[PDB]
Amino acid sequence: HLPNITILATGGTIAGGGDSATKSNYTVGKVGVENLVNAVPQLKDIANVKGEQVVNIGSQDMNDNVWLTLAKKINTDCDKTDGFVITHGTDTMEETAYFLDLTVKCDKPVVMVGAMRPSTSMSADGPFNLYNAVVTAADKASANRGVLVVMNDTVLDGRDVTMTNTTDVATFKSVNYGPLGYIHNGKIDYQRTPARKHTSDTPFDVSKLNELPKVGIVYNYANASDLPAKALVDAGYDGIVSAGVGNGNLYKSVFDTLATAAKTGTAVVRSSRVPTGATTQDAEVDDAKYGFVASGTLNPQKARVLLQLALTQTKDPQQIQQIFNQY
Amino acid sequence: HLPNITILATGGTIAGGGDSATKSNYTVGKVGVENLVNAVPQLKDIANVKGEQVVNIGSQDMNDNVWLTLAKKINTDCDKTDGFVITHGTDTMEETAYFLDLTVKCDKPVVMVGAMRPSTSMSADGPFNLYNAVVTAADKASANRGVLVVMNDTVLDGRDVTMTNTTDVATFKSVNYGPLGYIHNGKIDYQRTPARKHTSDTPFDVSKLNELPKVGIVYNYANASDLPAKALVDAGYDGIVSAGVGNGNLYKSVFDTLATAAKTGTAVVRSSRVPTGATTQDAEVDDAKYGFVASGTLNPQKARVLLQLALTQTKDPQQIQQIFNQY
Amino acid sequence: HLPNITILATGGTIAGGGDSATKSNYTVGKVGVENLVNAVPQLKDIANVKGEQVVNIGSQDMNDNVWLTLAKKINTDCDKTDGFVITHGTDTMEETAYFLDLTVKCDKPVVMVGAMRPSTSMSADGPFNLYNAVVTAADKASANRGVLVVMNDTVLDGRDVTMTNTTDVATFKSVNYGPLGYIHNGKIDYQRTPARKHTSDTPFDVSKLNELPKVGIVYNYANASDLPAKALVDAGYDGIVSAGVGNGNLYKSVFDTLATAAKTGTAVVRSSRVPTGATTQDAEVDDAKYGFVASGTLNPQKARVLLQLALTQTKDPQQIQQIFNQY
Amino acid sequence: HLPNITILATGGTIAGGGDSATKSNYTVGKVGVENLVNAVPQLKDIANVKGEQVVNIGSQDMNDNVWLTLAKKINTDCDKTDGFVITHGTDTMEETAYFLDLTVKCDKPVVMVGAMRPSTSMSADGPFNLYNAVVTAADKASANRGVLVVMNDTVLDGRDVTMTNTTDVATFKSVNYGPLGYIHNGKIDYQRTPARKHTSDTPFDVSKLNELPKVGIVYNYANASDLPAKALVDAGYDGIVSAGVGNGNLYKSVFDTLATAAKTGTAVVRSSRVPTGATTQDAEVDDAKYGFVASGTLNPQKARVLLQLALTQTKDPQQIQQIFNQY
Ligand SMILES: N[C@@H](CC(=O)O)C(=O)O
Ligand SMILES: N[C@@H](CC(=O)O)C(=O)O
Repeated sequence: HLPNITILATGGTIAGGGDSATKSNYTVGKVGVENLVNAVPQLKDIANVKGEQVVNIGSQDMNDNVWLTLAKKINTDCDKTDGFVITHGTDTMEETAYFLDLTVKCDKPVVMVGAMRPSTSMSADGPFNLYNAVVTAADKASANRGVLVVMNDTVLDGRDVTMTNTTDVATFKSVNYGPLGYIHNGKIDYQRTPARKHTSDTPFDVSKLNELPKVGIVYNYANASDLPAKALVDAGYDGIVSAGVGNGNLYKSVFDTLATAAKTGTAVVRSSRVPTGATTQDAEVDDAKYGFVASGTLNPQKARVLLQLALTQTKDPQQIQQIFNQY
Repeated sequence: HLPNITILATGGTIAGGGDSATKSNYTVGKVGVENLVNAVPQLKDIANVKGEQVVNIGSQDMNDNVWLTLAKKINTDCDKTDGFVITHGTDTMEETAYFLDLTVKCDKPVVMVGAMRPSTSMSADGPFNLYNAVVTAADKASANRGVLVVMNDTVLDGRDVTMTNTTDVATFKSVNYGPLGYIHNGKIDYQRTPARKHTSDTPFDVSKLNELPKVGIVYNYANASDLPAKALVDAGYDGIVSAGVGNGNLYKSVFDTLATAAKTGTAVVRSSRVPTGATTQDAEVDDAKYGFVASGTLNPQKARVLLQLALTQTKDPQQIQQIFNQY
Repeated sequence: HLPNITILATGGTIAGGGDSATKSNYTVGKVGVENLVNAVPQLKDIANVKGEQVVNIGSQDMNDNVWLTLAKKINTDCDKTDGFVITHGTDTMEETAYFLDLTVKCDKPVVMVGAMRPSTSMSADGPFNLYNAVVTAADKASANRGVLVVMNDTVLDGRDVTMTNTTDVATFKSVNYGPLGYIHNGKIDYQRTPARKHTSDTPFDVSKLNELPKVGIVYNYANASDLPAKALVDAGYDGIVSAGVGNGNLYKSVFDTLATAAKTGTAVVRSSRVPTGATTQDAEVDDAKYGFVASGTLNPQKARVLLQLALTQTKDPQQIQQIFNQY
Repeated sequence: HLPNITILATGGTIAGGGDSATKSNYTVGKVGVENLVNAVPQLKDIANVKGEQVVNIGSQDMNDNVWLTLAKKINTDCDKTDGFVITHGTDTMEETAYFLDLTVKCDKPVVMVGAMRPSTSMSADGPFNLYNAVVTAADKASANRGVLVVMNDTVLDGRDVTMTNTTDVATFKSVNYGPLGYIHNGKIDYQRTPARKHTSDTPFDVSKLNELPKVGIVYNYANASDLPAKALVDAGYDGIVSAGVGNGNLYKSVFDTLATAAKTGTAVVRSSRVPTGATTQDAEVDDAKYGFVASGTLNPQKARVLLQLALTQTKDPQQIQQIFNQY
């Protein structure tokens, strides 16, 4: 009758609690996986669920080590289950989802979910999000779509999905290309699938890696200090992502530091602090002249994911641009 | 019998050009204020326009010296004109508009305007933008609303307005509280005004300042380096704004560096990389314990503006939090 | 000492139920106001609540009689309570809210609330919505803002608020002018108030009315039948609202019928089926010539509310247009 | 070595003019196809353009006869050109686009385009809109995606695309599933394609039809008259689409009239006035019990298109539901 679904838990508000149902204060990742699952008894109606705790952190402390652990656990356990759900904080779910989207080689459903309200709160969103994530992970139509995020009755691809609001339960949106499908009464009408290459159609293989190249992010604004970019350069960072103003534009002092870094081997990706649309070529910056790479619709944090992985294969800026055009 | 409107030009793509109407490439600041005005002769039908070129730069290079020049100029010439229009780049127009919103003591109309397509482009947006900006600055109903941005037939308050898309003509949106008015056929239906204190209702007086407090911005993401934050501390920054994940949260190592900076005198404001919603008190971070200030709906670059101005009066976190609750 | 808040219950999904927490099927009309109050014991911490069941219906069956009951009851009982919450279906909440916004003379807080998920749903939104609505009604800052809708942690004015999505908990938005305030941890930051005249600043007085003028709505689209329009004219309707295409345009057949209906004393308002933006004058329809009124930002169902009240005082198109310009 | 592109002109503002650059008044369908092409000399860099005038109307007067003309012309001429662009009014572009999406059996690019500003107006959108539409028609990657709409640098599928704002140049959005691609510097990065069946994958064949089944639309609101519904049933309409309240709900007297109509043969689809989201099954309305069909994400004007074409083939409500599940 029912699919075997593995829940890999990482913490987040979905496993987090406070002293009151009406007070906003909470602490993240106190609740273990077994307690989350038992708190939604209806999951037994749609899946045989096995829970495993990988870590128990707030996703604001998410890191490369947890990413390597998840990618390897999924790639190892692919043939032992029918699909995966990862419980995770909201704050960096959009980064973990895109990392997994590029490094998981299982094309069974892999679904991430979180909660914007603590499990102890009035009208807690976590129970029904988990229910719907398992509905998604259990649906054979979810296979081959890449890694997914299921939040607020919506299935979102891992590349485009991002947090649009600090607090709203409806915060996760695919702000450039839209969602893949909507969940109603336990059924999904998929109308889209991401054309960017994911999972088994990428060359990225972290099976034998215990660390990732070092990539930092710098912000642009009026009168922006070069000290952030200089500090990453002085530490020998492999790459730097610019959170540019407008269409990936650089403050004078930041342009100058990043131009000199790119000349000496630092991979430099222009992204934007602006929440939708592409950082394009052919605007005000001659990328080929400086050795810069344009991020396209990848926001800074998503550009960092792809750049880190691109640096596992190449330091050539032409080849990194080709990777930013395909993944 | 028409109003006297002064145009203060600072450059931007509105004044910019490329070598083809169809290709996207361009350079800012190729067109001076007199050519810009003369190219829109319909302005003569609604105002008597005088143009002064204040600077000629891309707004990616906007800085404190241009802010101080603009505030002092508008404050000095308030009694000589009926209204102001400031032509500016799009990329940091939301920063400049908020600075002027807090330091301009002239409650006559002050309206900022730019363009997403260069002046040479097919279907250039600059002309009708500039026209709508003068309509707005000529409308007696625009006075006392604080500094405004006029873009795509819409009147936006300087505090909430932000660039939502890298390339779209419709990019400027007041994403939290909505616009003030819509322009149709040179008439505005104003249904809103900003409740936060602006212009003559703020204590910020830059009339005798030649420099502003040093405030930098650090980005949060998975595995974030503390190095950028350490570099700003080590340089003696007066303040640091954090572009937090989710509801203004910080990666572990950034948290530890900013907690220590706040303890030892650095002003620290938690904002969010998330494009809409407040960074709130009473969530995961005990602000009162660390001496941190929560930015509310101010995005990192806007939080920087207010923190620079707060630091001209106080270094006390309870008093900076009061400022972030009123302006 | 906690404020006295009266809940006037009308039914809705918030008082709706189905057979299962996970199945989407539900019914309304079954569940009493004391059950909603019991789902939210935390109410006792913020107010002295008294519940009255006025009717128990799905708001898809909302009607003139319920509106008149509600306005008269709020106006009679104003000096007996400190604020009102109205529990109501989602589907026509934007119509009731605007009727009450025009007809209520009580300037104490009047807050409507519903739920997008039935009370029986996993992660039901009704409990926290109702809590936040009582917060809003208890907030002295909520007085003098007109009639409010509180949904998904957001305070929305009764004029601009509309249901944007069929199923999403985040459906309610003030799509043209934006919300008034956001609610976090039981506190509101109000940054806006509606400039259009409401409540005690309107001349609409239904205290002695037992019915309202008959006003119907016709839809425009390719090849539209004039029959719906001709049926309302033939039944001697007092007014017709057109849900126009684009900027309130009319299919040729519908134009002809409405042009005739206006000449024989039917009031005709052009609104739009487009969900945001004004139906303007000075576009493709000469309203003055035909005796039509342009709805501005009022959508068809909101235009019907103001037209019905306009017709309690005048049948003159110029006077109705002025009313559509002020309320 | 350029593609041959045929422009089929139907009228619209994009061919429309007013008495000034600066007043909003205009009349639609003045200029001819040859004047439109000559305004955009740049088209010669990207295509060999041939224009034909099919009609010269405001799209507010679009009708079944124009739709049958357009479908047959495209189907006959498919082998004579590399791609089609259709110039059209904005108001009903979303209807013609979906009709052609179901009935066109040419899988070469078919692209619709319009303009929200008059050709004579300052910063007219029409010229760069046509340029971009010809870019899209000439892109071999546009084939096999169904009939497209190109507006504001965006490629939108003919099923989801809708006019979201009355006046904004950015009005056209695919509000449920998002755009297919974005156009920058005359290039398109496609990242999506519609999964719903279109063009050569639909059984709809209009090649021999001179008429379409009669399908009318009724609007729901508080106190809705049943008289529009009764007028269509008395005229012996083949189908009726309900613009329902919320999730496709009906006012009681409309429900009763349409339940009776459905039992006696009339095909009834529940759609929604709400601008986004699906009208679902398994909510408050037992569709199978009344013989009703749920429209899904199809809005009322889009639901009419598909119900007209379904009625060319079947009047069985079960089979019509299957059609609403597949196209
Ligand atoms: N800070 C928490 C927030 C939550 O999950 O809503 C996290 O990302 O783990
Ligand atoms: N009424 C015009 C509107 C426009 O095209 O902007 C039309 O659809 O023909």
